[PDB]
Amino acid sequence: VIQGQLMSVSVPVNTLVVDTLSPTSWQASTFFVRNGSNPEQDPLRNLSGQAV
Amino acid sequence: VDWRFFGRTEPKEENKLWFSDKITDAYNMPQPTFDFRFPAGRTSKEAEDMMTDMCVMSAKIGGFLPGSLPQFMEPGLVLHLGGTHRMGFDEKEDNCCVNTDSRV
Amino acid sequence: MDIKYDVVIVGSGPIGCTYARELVGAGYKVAMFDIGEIDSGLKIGAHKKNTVEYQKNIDKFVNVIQGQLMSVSVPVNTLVVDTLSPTSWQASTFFVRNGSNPEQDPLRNLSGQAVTRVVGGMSTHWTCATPRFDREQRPLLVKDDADADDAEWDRLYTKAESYFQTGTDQFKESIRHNLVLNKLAEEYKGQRDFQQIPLAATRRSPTFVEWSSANTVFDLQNRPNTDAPEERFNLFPAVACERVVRNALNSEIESLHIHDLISGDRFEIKADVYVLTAGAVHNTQLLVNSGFGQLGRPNPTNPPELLPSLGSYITEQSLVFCQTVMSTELIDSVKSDMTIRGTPGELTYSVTYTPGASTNKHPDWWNEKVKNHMMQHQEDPLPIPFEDPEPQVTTLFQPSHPWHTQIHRDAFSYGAVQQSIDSRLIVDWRFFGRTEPKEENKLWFSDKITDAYNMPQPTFDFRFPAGRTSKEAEDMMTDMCVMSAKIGGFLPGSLPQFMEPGLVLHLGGTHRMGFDEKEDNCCVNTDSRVFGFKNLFLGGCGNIPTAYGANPTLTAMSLAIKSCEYIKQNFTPSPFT
Amino acid sequence: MDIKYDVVIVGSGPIGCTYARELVGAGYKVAMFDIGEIDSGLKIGAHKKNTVEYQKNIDKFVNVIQGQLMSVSVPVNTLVVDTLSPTSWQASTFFVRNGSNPEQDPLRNLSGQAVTRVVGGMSTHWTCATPRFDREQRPLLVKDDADADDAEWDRLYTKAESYFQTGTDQFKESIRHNLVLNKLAEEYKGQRDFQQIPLAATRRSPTFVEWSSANTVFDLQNRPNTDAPEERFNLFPAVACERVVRNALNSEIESLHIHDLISGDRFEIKADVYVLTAGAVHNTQLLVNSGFGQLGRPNPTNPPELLPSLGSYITEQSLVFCQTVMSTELIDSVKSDMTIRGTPGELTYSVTYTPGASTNKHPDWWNEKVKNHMMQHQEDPLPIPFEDPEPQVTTLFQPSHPWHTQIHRDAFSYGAVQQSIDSRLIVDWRFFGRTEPKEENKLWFSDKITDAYNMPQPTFDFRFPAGRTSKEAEDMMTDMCVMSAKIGGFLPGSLPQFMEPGLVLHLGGTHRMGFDEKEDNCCVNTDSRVFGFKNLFLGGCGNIPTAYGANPTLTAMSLAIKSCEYIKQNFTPSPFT
Ligand SMILES: *Cc1cc2c(cc1C)nc1c(=O)[nH]c(=O)nc-1n2C[C@H](O)[C@H](O)[C@H](O)COP(=O)(O)OP(=O)(O)OC[C@H]1O[C@@H](n2cnc3c(N)ncnc32)[C@H](O)[C@@H]1O
Ligand SMILES: *Cc1cc2c(cc1C)nc1c(=O)[nH]c(=O)nc-1n2C[C@H](O)[C@H](O)[C@H](O)COP(=O)(O)OP(=O)(O)OC[C@H]1O[C@@H](n2cnc3c(N)ncnc32)[C@H](O)[C@@H]1O
Repeated sequence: VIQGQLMSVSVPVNTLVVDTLSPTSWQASTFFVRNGSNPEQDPLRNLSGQAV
Repeated sequence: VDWRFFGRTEPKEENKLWFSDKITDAYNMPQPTFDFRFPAGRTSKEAEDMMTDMCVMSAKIGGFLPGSLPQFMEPGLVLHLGGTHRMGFDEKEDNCCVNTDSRV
Repeated sequence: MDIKYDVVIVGSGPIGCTYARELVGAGYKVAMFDIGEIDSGLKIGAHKKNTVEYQKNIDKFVNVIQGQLMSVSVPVNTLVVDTLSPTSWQASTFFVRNGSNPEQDPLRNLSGQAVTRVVGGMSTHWTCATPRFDREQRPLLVKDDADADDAEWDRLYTKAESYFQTGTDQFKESIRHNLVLNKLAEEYKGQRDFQQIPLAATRRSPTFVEWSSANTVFDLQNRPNTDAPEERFNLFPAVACERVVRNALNSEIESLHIHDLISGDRFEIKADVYVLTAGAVHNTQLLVNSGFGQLGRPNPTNPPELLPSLGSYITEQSLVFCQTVMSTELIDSVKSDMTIRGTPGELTYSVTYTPGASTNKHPDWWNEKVKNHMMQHQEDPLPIPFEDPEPQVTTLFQPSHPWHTQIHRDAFSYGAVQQSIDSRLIVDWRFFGRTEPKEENKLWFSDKITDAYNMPQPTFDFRFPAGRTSKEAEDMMTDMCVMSAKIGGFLPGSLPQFMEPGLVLHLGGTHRMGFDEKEDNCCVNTDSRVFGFKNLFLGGCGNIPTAYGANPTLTAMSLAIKSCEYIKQNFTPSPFT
Repeated sequence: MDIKYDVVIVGSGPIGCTYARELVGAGYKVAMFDIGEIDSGLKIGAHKKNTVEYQKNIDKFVNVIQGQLMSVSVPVNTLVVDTLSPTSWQASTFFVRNGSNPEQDPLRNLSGQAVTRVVGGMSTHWTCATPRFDREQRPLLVKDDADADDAEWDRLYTKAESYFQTGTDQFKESIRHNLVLNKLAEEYKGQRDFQQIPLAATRRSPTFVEWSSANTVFDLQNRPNTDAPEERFNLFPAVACERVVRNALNSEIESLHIHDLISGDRFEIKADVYVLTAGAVHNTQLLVNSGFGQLGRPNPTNPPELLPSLGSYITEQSLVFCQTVMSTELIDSVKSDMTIRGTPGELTYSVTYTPGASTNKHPDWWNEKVKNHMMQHQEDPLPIPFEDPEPQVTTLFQPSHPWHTQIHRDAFSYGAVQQSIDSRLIVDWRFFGRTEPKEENKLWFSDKITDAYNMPQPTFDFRFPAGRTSKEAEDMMTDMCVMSAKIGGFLPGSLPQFMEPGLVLHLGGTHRMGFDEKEDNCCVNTDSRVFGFKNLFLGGCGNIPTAYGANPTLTAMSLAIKSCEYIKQNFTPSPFT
């Protein structure tokens, strides 16, 4: 219940590597802004656990 | 038994909450961005001394549960943010936003 | 250490040992250098699996494999660790650390790609699958004469198989093997052929297989010796070879610069003939460090003076993997010749079959094993003997399924949360696709960043090519899903998936072969001779210029055999002392 | 093979090699048998970490170790997998499978306990820490004379230290080592003393350390040879020793029954002297299989004829573990003597210091290393050189802190979530607690279930004794949390934790030593002679009867040296034929 109503304030751009996609799948050539990421955010100067 | 220790953070001018002039959140509002580091000196020192204290104290009750070993939580998971619009007596001398009647 | 040799071979894997076997045998004075050390026992460069302990504890050999795989190129790490103590030193950037390569784009890598520096190279740990390539996968050796090209490949393959001790009958008395093979043969009756994976291996007993390696090809002992009093060979382990020195005309190699890693010092070693068999990656690194191709980030504005195709058109295979848990119908079929009376555990319990009956679905050897296990182990609920050897099944590459298949039990991938399931139920599935050679797919070497041996850091610029390569990969994955369902369902934790690029370790095309340097965009001819150079040869998967699905080693060895024939015809062995 | 030996030694670990060094050197005709095979290159029994490749890729050796640790007792798996395809075969019970031991209570186990089957034993992979036990941890060799007991232990330890090549200077010029050492010295000034871990090793160069092994003690080459022409030794690898035969009176050993694993044949070997050095677990196994102690599940109602304490009073240490990330404070102190002009990356950038200046905090050699690193690698944010050797710090066991400590970088434990942090920052902490011998803590061997070598399956019945052992273990965990915080905070993924029981691999007391078989509930005397038996000797950690925290190998070796003194006094070498 708690997790279902804590929305993250500021989530950095995701840079996890996923290299086991099928060759056939659409694949990014950059770590572009997606899934609600905030491109302004320095991931090492964040309160990543902060939520509203 | 759960053990939680909360340490205090020295208020620093460089630690900031700001808002983007380009990126917006799900309500079309200027998106919040943090520029935050636990201050060096007392905050950092107290924070490690606090870890030790928990480790010492909890041992009088039992050993740690596997899976829940002593750790620092992600910054902000505690959800006790303060000082974003702080109170003081005087706007310039106390670097603040409201007086003691919470008036801007 | 001697000053002058007839032949000098860089690297002691199975390709390097092919050269040594031919040239030492023909009376050349041969020196061989390896950067790695004598490792796996008194038989030098032998298979590490050939111990009693590993064949009794097959789950543990994965650790041996992982222990000699060193990642080729590891991007800068950008994982966020934000639960450190405030007191801990933390940098403010994802700086270059821990052997990372800052030249490597993480989205265009072969992150699974790895190297092995030990005497015997990767043949101390490999799976020993040695299939032949059919026409559609192999380079031409003779132009415009399919039949002569066939006869030449057959001749080389026959020789290579003989050096490696390749056979197809080591698993003929395995229940699990024949169970799976027979089922798949039936299911694809009139559509696909199934057989045992050709394995470089010899059975010694029903519980022990002597797996082949570099040692099988050439035993790596110094000569002259008691059993070979007229041969000359020296192996120098822990010697990093750093470059071949070109003459000013680029017509011949003048020496080999080495670095002895025990003593610390460096030498110039002289030979009539120089052979590079340091692997697809390290052959190329040595060549680039020697002035071939182009150092640094590629740029077509300043095209290299030598071997412009070096490090281009690199191929690596797509690999899909899963494991299955044998079906009820298949396990029940193991005892279909048995008459069973009473309950296990009771005094009255009886399991029999009629030996040599026309109506028996299984041979006498199978039924006898099953009967004995069921009688002697009545607590056990499975009809498969505890000591039954693993399955080793393939349906080889064909135009209507252009992928290699392995349906087997690999030493690699052992894991233990799904080890709640009886190992007798488990079968591995590995499908390998082929990859079109494309100019943009490159292996190149940093002009600033060095590896752990002070050499130019390897960097990949690789993506699986759109078109046929990508389509065939998706069709393959589907094919494995369809085929494996015939045997059983997926084992949880080992669900169908693409493996990380390069983890298959079948890299080819880094120094590819062809008839003509310009027209075939290549680095060596069909004698494996570097274009322009009289006395420099390259061996290994790096020569293979085509899109191939099967394991390449045997094909590489065949090419090395042909290269030695050229050497034997064009260079004179020195007089014995 | 051969007929008759003076001395026969079972096991080629460092303890077996101690008996070989003494006895072969004293003129005895010695044969040694090991169930495992030659595994570490041309130097028989050597440390597998002594290759250039592993000292450059220290992260990979963890695999080598894991690859030769076979779990002693694995309980029946009851993990539930319910997401199998309905089509897959599934059993309706958690039946005995995959090598599980059904005798094993999963809650009274040493799950982490494991054994190595290779020539050289566990010394082919061990960490090499060899500290002495003080009085409180060690068995008495002399009654009622603490100064004579001290002198005897000092004499034996000194000889053992010489065979193992023990020293405390191999890491003296590491900045990380001294960074840590000096900080803890300062923090605990006048309470605890800190030093380098005593290590069986010899430094070969700034980057290479020759770790000691069995090979260091005895080279294991067959004698007679060129360098030992009047010595007689034969090593026989891949021979499972199965039984020692007791004579009618239970006063002597008549023979040893072996199983050659290559041929499959079994043999009866005769000698004057029989030495069992097969490890704490397999010594017991072999003895129980030979009619000593009691076969099968324990029952008091029918006590054993011989050696009733065999396999009781077993001890294993508690082990807590974490890793830390160096504090900002300590990192900054590394460069405190530097003056910095200009910006890094420019030709104008200048890092200097003043040699011999009294205000300097660090010696000249330290400042020279920092300066050169900072000048040569200006894009690096850390002042510690890339090639700087790991820390090797300990505060030895004392009454006020009765645990052994290692503050260091171990091969074991290398992960991949947390390799985001520069390795120069990371330090390992391992505290080892002592365990009181209790009769109810047991190693016993199944009368029905067998192992991979068809021997009685080992089973543990072990829990950490209540009282002092438990209290000390928790105080120890606290001690590590308090101490480690002086250096840095915990590394995420490597938080303070107890390790799986038996992972530390320091099992002792399985065939324990004492003066009197009845009064001291023991199996061997102080010459390691089995009571009642003139010519049977046991060597290894199983002899140690005490609660001990420190690494036991040096102590067991000291015991074997004492034991060889008795043998030399009581058996005549056969004449050199
Ligand atoms: C790791 C592996 C490989 C493998 C496999 C399974 C595993 C786990 N399964 C295979 C299979 O079923 N069928 C097959 O055909 N191949 C399979 N492989 C790969 C196979 O082992 C390799 O294709 C083959 O071993 C390559 O042979 P090659 O002789 O060309 O090269 P190598 O084995 O990598 O050894 C090269 C030697 O060179 C030494 N070296 C490297 N650099 C230098 C320098 N600079 N100086 C001196 N020596 C050098 C390396 O030490 C190595 O020994
Ligand atoms: C694995 C390990 C061990 C270790 C360590 C770190 C690791 C990763 N760190 C240590 C340390 O820092 N300090 C220390 O004192 N010890 C440390 N250890 C443990 C140490 O390696 C062992 O205590 C030591 O090696 C034991 O010596 P020992 O000679 O008594 O026993 P062994 O090494 O286990 O060798 C036994 C040999 O006997 C053979 N064998 C077993 N059964 C049979 C039978 N039936 N027949 C014939 N031979 C047999 C085994 O093959 C083995 O070679």
